[PDB]
Amino acid sequence: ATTYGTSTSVGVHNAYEKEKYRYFADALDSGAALLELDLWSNALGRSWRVSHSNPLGNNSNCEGAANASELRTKSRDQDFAGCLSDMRAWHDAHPGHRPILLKIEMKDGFNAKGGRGPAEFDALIRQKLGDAVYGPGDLTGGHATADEAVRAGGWPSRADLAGKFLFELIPGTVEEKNPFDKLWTDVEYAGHLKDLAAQGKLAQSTAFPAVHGAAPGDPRERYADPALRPWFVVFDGDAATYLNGSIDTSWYDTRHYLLIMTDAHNVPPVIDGTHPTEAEALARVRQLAAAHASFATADWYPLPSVLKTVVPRGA
Ligand SMILES: [Cl-]
Repeated sequence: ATTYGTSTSVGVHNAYEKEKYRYFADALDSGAALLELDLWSNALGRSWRVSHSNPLGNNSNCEGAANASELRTKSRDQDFAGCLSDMRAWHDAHPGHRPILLKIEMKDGFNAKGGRGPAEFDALIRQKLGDAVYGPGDLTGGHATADEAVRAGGWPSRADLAGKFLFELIPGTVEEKNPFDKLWTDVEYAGHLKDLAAQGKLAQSTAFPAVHGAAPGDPRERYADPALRPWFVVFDGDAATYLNGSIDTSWYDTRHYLLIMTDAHNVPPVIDGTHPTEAEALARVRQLAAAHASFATADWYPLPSVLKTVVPRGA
């Protein structure tokens, strides 16, 4: 049987977009293993916005359903709390559902000073999803760090993660463009986990920060503070880059780290990001699995059968 660390599965980028999925419920029902959401924390006023582009209100397929009977009924363009409500409603209506990873790009990083930092992020997810989350506290157990835990014992079996949501955080594109040196999402959230762990409060955490940007060796060497490094057990980078010869991807599989490969369609020879043939997409997923991906992501909403695919990771 596979574990969350020994399988390869498929994700949909920007799954909150109405053009892909009329309602977020449709994204949840797609069978995809990974659904990506773009969040903004530094817009004015309350709420985490959900939007591809600079937000004006929100632009999303989330409806803030109160229960499953309300799915596919309400006005959309709801915020992050709205998406989380859809998830809870859908969750309750699908006992034992496949585990789903919500990949969160914090477009503009966190906004601690405005009440939208790591702690508030966790608190909101706890409020909306409660026991349905498998977070760093769950993986880490009695171990000193997430890294120690995952290397020694790996992830639970996929069967055991039935009915669970997981969260991945990456830094955002706007964040990468800041002329100043405000801490990025990755270091900020990893530091939050480190501080929680030191305080004996890792249980209240809700998300795994990822190292974003494919790189050779141990990508966590990019962080000057070695104390932050063992809180990163997820890595997220360009598929073609991972396959270009410069990176030993077996390293991730050996250590049971999750490896998300983005723009899976751009691996040569390129295939369509949205409407490839089923055969093309499946071959691509198998290729990336052999290359030790945990997830292959693209825009393949027209191919739910492919989105549902789960195969052995590596060999
Ligand atoms: Cl594992």
